[PDB]
Amino acid sequence: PQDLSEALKEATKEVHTQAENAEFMRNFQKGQVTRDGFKLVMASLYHIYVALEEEIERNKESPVFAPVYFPEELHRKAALEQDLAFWYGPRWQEVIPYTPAMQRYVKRLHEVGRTEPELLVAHAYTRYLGDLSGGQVLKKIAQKALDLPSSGEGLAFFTFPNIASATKFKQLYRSRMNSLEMTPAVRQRVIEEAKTAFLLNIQLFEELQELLTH
Ligand code: HEM
Ligand SMILES: O=C(Cn1ccnc1)[C@]12C[C@H]3C[C@H](C[C@H](C3)C1)C2
Repeated sequence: PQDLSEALKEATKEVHTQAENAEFMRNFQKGQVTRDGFKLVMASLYHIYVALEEEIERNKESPVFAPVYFPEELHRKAALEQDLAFWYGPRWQEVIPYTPAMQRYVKRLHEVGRTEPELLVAHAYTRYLGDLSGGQVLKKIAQKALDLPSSGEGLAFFTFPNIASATKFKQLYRSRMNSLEMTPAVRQRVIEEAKTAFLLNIQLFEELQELLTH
């Protein structure tokens, strides 16, 4: 529809369905993730969020992004650093995997942030609004699958401490997406970039599934 938030949701419905059908996601939802698989996911998220959040910081003052700049509410890099120190130990930064599908996603994030920051909102939407949607249900499926020690670390990623109500925040973020001023041409490019963002996630999950069969 007219609102960017509605147009994004409509335009990405098909690719979101593709994501729901992905082998890795079917497995994840059914509690079939192993510690190895979960670690790969966390490492992937770290690389992705490092790049996204670097680009957000670069562009935070620009009219094409400032309205959707919510650093305290949304930032995930620090939580992922905490979790990776648990999952991979003190040398995590040296030992975490960085695979081609992770690299392709990072590469696109930097291209967008450096050369077409007007499309960064498509990437922030796809990452943050999705990741905020797996409330306690996704954390618990993982928690049951992983059988973690009682050491109070490893799942920080699944809690956004600065957002009390996901619905409340999501409605605000949608409004801010809708506040963005763009030409019809740019709006179309933003929609296409959200599809690209979903496709980069789908390709990532396909690669991770392939790595886990070896
Ligand atoms: C396990 C597979 C998945 C399931 C079962 C699932 C399910 C859902 C559900 C039920 C919502 C609620 C929509 C809302 O009210 O906001 C949602 C939102 C969302 N999902 Fe997923 N999802 C999956 C994978 C993905 C993936 C891989 C992405 C890519 C980043 C993604 C991106 C999003 C986004 C951006 C939203 C917010 C939509 C909006 O409100 O505009 N999802 N998802
Ligand atoms: O499905 C999600 C987030 N999510 C929830 C609803 N739509 C997207 C992920 C986010 C993040 C942690 C786990 C595995 C993978 C990467 C996908 C659940």
